[PDB]
Amino acid sequence: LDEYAPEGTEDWSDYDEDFEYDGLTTARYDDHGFSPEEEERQLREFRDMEKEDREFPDEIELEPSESAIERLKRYRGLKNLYNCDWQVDEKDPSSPAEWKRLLRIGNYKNTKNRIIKETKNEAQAIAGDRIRMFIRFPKFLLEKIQDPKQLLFAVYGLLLHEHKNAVVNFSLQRWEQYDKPVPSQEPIVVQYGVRRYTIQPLFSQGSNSPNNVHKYERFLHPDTVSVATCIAPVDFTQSPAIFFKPSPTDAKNIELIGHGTFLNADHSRILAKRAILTGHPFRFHKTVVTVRYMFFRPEDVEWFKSIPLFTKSGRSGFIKESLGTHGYFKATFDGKLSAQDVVAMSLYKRMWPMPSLPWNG
Repeated sequence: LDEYAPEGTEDWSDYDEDFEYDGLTTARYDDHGFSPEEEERQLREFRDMEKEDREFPDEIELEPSESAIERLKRYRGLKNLYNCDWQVDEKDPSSPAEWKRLLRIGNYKNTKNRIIKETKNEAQAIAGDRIRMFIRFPKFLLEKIQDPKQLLFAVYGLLLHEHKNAVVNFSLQRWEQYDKPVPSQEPIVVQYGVRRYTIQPLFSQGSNSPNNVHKYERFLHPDTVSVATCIAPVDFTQSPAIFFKPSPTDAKNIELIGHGTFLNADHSRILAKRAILTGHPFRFHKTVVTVRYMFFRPEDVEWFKSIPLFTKSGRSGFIKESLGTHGYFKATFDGKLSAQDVVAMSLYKRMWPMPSLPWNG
């Protein structure tokens, strides 16, 4: 009866990447480079920020007093999200310690099927039987037990290793006739199988990746089915999963945000915190474009030399040198860009799931 098995400590013993970002002169691109009022205000702010995210995906506004290097130091500068060699077993202070303490199952489907036929073979009692169970049980949970003839008391069995936390991925479909937003960091009560757990799930798109790297969605996509990544006890039956929030304001104490099914119990799924820097190209020549309002120090431009530029018209490019001392810099682009286009910079960060707790009442 432990969520974190002692065997999880001896499984993930080989620390591969222990990279220190403090001893870096350039960005990490060495692979390819050189009470009701508070709730109302919070709901309004979340809706406005979701609308801003829909209009502008991941843009960050930089300040003249803001230093880009110190606040953007841990980010990376990879050119392609689905081709780069991301690693899952990196050591990071932002990672939870219980990432060390997880059960790492290799293949979900084969292990799940093996456990299902094991439960076929090792069933001591056959279905449909009048059976007496003596169960170990604490004293305090006795004093909220009611009589079974007035309220249903059902007993549900658990498979092998279902009590143990692991990184799990859920299907997430937006339930109809709620236009209300939901971020990827708020707690949400999730009922799967029979068990209810409070889960703060990371939202991602279910597009397949060769390196199993997926974009972290800040909010739920209102149109397409997303994938919710979290740390939770596993289910080996692929049970449908339901998602809600308890608020006693309604007659029902349920606001039902979504529905779905248990997709996978896989630890290889990481998420990418993407940070975008957007701005207007100042001046245009035949080959060299002088770009304005990226940074405010030329040494920031030097630190951002290797990471490529991209333009929302669909055109890649690179930097050449810092023109002025206010962030003006020369750059080379694939095509000819006007003043109505937006030049932008992409930075990427590792994102880890968070642990979950059971829900009662």
